[PDB]
Amino acid sequence: SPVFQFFDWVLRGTSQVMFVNNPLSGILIILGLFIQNPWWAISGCLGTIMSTLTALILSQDKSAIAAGFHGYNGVLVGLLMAVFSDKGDYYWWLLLPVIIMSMSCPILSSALGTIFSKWDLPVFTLPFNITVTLYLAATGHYNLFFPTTLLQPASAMPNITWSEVQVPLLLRAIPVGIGQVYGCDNPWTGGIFLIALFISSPLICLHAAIGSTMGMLAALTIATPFDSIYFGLCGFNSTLACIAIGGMFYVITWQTHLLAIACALFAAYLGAALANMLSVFGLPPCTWPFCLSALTFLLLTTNNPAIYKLPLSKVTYPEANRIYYLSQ
Amino acid sequence: SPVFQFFDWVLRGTSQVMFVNNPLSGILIILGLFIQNPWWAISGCLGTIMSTLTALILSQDKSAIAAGFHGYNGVLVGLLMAVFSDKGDYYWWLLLPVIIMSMSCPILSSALGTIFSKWDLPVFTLPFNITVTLYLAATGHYNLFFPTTLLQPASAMPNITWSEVQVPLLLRAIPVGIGQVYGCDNPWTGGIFLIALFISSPLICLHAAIGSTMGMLAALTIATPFDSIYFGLCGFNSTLACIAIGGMFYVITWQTHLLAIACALFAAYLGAALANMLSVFGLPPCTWPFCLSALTFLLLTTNNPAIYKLPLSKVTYPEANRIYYLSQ
Amino acid sequence: SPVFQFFDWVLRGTSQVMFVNNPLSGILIILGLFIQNPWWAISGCLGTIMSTLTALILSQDKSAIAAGFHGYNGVLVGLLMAVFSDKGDYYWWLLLPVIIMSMSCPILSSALGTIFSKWDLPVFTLPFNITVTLYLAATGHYNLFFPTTLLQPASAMPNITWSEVQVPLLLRAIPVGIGQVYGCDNPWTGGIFLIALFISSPLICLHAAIGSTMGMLAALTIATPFDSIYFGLCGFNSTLACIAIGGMFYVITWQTHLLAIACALFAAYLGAALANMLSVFGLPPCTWPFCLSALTFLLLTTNNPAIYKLPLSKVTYPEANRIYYLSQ
Ligand SMILES: CC(=O)c1ccc(C(=O)Nc2cccc(NS(=O)(=O)c3ccccc3)c2)o1
Ligand SMILES: CC(=O)c1ccc(C(=O)Nc2cccc(NS(=O)(=O)c3ccccc3)c2)o1
Ligand SMILES: CC(=O)c1ccc(C(=O)Nc2cccc(NS(=O)(=O)c3ccccc3)c2)o1
Ligand SMILES: CC(=O)c1ccc(C(=O)Nc2cccc(NS(=O)(=O)c3ccccc3)c2)o1
Ligand SMILES: CC(=O)c1ccc(C(=O)Nc2cccc(NS(=O)(=O)c3ccccc3)c2)o1
Ligand SMILES: CC(=O)c1ccc(C(=O)Nc2cccc(NS(=O)(=O)c3ccccc3)c2)o1
Repeated sequence: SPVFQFFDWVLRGTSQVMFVNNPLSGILIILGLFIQNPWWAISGCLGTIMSTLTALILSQDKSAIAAGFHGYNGVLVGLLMAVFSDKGDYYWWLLLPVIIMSMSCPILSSALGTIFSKWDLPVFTLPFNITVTLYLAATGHYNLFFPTTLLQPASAMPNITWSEVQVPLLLRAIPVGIGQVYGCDNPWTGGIFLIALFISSPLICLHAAIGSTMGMLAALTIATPFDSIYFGLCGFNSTLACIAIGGMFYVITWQTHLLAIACALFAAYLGAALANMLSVFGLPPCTWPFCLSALTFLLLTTNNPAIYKLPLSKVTYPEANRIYYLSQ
Repeated sequence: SPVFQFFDWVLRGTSQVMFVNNPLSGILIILGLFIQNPWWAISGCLGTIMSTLTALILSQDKSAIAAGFHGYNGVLVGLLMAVFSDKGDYYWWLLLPVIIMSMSCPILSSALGTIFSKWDLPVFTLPFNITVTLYLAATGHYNLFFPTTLLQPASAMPNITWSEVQVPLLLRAIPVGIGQVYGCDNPWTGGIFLIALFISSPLICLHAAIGSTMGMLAALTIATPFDSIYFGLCGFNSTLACIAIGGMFYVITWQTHLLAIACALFAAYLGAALANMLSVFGLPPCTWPFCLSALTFLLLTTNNPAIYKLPLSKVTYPEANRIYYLSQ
Repeated sequence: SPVFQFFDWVLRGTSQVMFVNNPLSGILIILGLFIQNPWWAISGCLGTIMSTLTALILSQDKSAIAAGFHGYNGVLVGLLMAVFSDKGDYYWWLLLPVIIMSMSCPILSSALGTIFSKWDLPVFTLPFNITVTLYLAATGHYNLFFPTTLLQPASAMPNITWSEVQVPLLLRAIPVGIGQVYGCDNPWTGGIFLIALFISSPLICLHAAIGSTMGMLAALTIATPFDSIYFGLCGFNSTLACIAIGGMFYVITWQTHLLAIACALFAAYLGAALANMLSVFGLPPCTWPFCLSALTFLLLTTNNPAIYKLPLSKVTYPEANRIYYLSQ
């Protein structure tokens, strides 16, 4: 029956946000989202369903849809449209734009696909960034139908007293950091996401934890206010970069491990920079630093024989990549 | 005599703004411009003449100049320099910068030509955008020689009463929308431009009207203030995108018709977004959304056999493209 | 002994800022920097040393390192980090970020190298611009550890009285203009830099002087305040563009001479534009106009046989390029 295949496709698309291709992980992710806020989960599921349907209508490649590559952008756009909303919970009209902008994810992810194929690179999360920035800038806070929350550039020297830092929450910032990938801020959903990652491949989970820790440490060297670190907004760009560079697109080796740690640090600093720059327009920084940093560390060329870049036709998950590299 | 050939070249360059290659259409366009404001027409004609002469001096391709591809950027830069001016009518010194910046149109349109040729794409209007943004940002409002008018970001929630909407002007917004391509705002010049388009090819005229209507409708779903819609600033980016995607660069078919309508809607929303974003610097959004949207819908690849993309060496006008596709 | 070779490498890297490859020129540059401000020289030397060491560790091409192509970005990032600092002279903690960001110069200059090689173009100064913009935006003025100085957009109509212009300083603006390439503002260091350039190749020195004069003249046509022209900030982007286009990457001929002068003028106007635009974020414009203008005048294609573009594998310095072109 086609319907079961379709729902398998949407589950895989939901799972594919953190480079994991497994329906059980998708079920766990949906359970975590419903633990967080039901309205956000509804918006995300609607977004991914509509994105997959539009991709099917435009008749792109069959294997790509069957693997879920076309569904991991709808869930993010739905969740981030439901988060930055001033109307509150259960504002049904918000479901109208979610249908429209989701349709723009299959198109853009195809267009960039023609440009990046020359250098054999992936289209990481650029369509989601473009669509969400477009919508948030088009609506604005002073809108009569879909108002947005306020972001404003800093105006005075922050007040920090180092005698009040609390180690408990500083350590706690890791699960919240890994949970903030989907926009959630509860420790429980962070733990559930960690379990869902670990079910499929341990290496991804370990690298996500290391990246979150790197992001949290990197923000204490420029005197970031403690509230941002506690909330976890300073460590959700590092995890994705660390996962992408560490084991997936490079064959795993200790040199690539160090390179991934460097990627996490660079992503964190670029994230701070873009967060301060984009605050003038009133827009938030969302997965721009990860895209730029991951793209700039996959174009580097070295003569060291241990840093091997896999072709895009074979990347499945780190252990399989290792065995494939060793076999031939 | 060379002089007659030269004036034929400038007339074709003037006509080429709306993808039409015919001297009679150019005469009609000039008549409309002189109906609007004589000073603006003088500036535009000077710009196109200087741009064509510079292109001839740099010795680019002969056929391109003879077809007018090098003259459709000077007229726009001249008109938009004459529009955003605070000194008033008949400020002769303004003719000095117009000579200089026009010379920068043949250069840029060549440079981008080397980059885009890899993927076989056109350089739609990027040189005009780059030059005008450069000039407007360099001068600024607080200038002692060439001051500019004021644009400022919104600061308070707009006041809209839906009981005062007037259907007459809302319907009227279509001819003004098609006339705003050259910067004019009079219904009479809009009608004249429509006639000039219809003389050469009916399909272009029909698609321009449909695109203008789409742009006008798309702005009522985000509560745009009525003055902008009445003035026609919300429907001059959609017409160009609809014309470009509908019949010119794709073989005409109902699938491409729907794709062109989608292009118009996407261009309108991106136009709103860029208009709100660029207001911080004090610059207006001018033909950026059309360029980006048209470029992002010519790189899409599909397996449907009815969406055929013509090579750039054969695009003449939609009926000829249809007959050429059917013949072989 | 390897150590002597290493110090030769860092000297060549220091010299390679103005397209000159000679240790004696490097010694002269260091002498000028130490004449200006010892702290700035310390920061620059540390930056170039760390950049060269990182490039060696990443194991890039051997000839490129031996020629100094990897050391001309560290000195600039060190100098510009030492200039825009509010803490004052001898703030030792500033040496910590200088070590980190310098390590990001070998990486980026490699990544862009894979993209630009398709069209056979160089990576002029983009890594330095990216790194410095990232750091300055990330820290900001309202920072608790590394505060920056303040740049603010203009708010009122400037006051200029043409009866007070002083020809002495207007003529003086040329050596200061050529000296502001490294961030110094003293006439003596400008003269020393001019001598250092002249020792290796007269053509580079002459073109630098012509470019500085062009930049100084171009700023009096838009009523720039006199303080900026006196300080020399209006003529350090033109010199680099004139040197790059005039003799290095094109075979020297009078047509290319005129083209280089045009490049200087275009770079100056784009510099004014970017300076006014980037002031909203609080960042300064640093070698962006030179990069963009030089890149856009190396992609132009003409049928004139006298405008010949050399391959990147043979560019050494203008006289050698001339003799090589004539020989075959
Ligand atoms: C969230 C995130 O960062 C992420 C998850 C998966 C990916 C990804 O990029 N996978 C992938 C794997 C192999 C090949 C390609 N090729 S592609 O050009 O990007 C392409 C995109 C669309 C449809 C067809 C192909 C993509 O990014
Ligand atoms: C993966 C992705 O794209 C994503 C999901 C969620 C986010 C995100 O949350 N971005 C962000 C970054 C900075 C500030 C804000 N919001 S804030 O009002 O300024 C604020 C700052 C401090 C503490 C409370 C709230 C949001 O990004
Ligand atoms: C206003 C507008 O959007 C418009 C009108 C005409 C065009 C256009 O793009 N025509 C065209 C038709 C076929 C081939 C190319 N090739 S090109 O690279 O763009 C190129 C530009 C310069 C001189 C030589 C060639 C261009 O855009
Ligand atoms: C084809 C092209 O490039 C072009 C020609 C003319 C325009 C144009 O008009 N852009 C634009 C867009 C938004 C606002 C303004 N001007 S305004 O002062 O803010 C204002 C807004 C509302 C009603 C009155 C005036 C101008 O673009
Ligand atoms: C000071 C300044 O503006 C400047 C910029 C570039 C040069 C220069 O001399 N570039 C050059 C000369 C020959 C070959 C290449 N090739 S490259 O791909 O860009 C490449 C960059 C990195 C390391 C290896 C090679 C670059 O001077
Ligand atoms: C090669 C390079 O990267 C470089 C070296 C030096 C600079 C540079 O100096 N840029 C710059 C440009 C504009 C303004 C400012 N600073 S300012 O505070 O606004 C100011 C304005 C008026 C008089 C004094 C100082 C700095 O760039």
